[PDB]
Amino acid sequence: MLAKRIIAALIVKDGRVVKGSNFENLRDSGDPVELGKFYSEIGIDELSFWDITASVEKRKTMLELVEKVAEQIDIPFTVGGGIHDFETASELILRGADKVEINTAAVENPSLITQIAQTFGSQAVVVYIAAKRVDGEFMVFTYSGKKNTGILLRDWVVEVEKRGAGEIVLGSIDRLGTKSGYDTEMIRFVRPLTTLPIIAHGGAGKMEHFLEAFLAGADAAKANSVFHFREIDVRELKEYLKKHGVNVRL
Repeated sequence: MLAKRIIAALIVKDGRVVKGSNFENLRDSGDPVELGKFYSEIGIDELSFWDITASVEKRKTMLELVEKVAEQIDIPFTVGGGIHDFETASELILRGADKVEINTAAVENPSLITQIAQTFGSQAVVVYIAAKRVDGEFMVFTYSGKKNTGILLRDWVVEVEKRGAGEIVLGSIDRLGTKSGYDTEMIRFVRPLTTLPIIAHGGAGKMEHFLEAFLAGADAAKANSVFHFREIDVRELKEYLKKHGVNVRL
């Protein structure tokens, strides 16, 4: 096992952190660049930016975001979504992003994974897999949970690795937003199907959820509002995890 990673996820729109931040020490607590800079200073391992701008502004806003973030931070960052083709992924990586996160366009064109990997390496290619239980099967969902693709999680995972992806963000639509814990059953289901790093996403509410997700086989854990609304202190979380046997970077 490589050291576990703790990832702060920021939802951004029109250059702003959606829903903001409770950090009163910051000049603009809704500024994604200063928010991410703060995170890198207090021990977050990577950032993840997820843009929900509506084009015509999207493309320019996302490039501008990555340009500004890369000015200010030293730690790895990922950008997504609405990433639909190689040209879009490529400009974002070139402008400063370490990795891109793709979901819907990867499901609809799995060779998109391979096109990007062929130029930027597998490590630059994160596949976000959103899944949910449907009649007792884990099914893959696209379009921000709007579409049941009818594809089994089991099959998609294996395919994603085969096409050349470097990491899988495993999102549980069953736990997303709930603060009730990571979907450790989903993680344990995926763990033996792939040699790729698995990032848990969806469900974080307290520090113990992270320990549970790492026991399940996650390589990393991503969270949003528990960090921004300061329900979990990043330093406390890492101390907590190290205390209980987790190999985290301190």
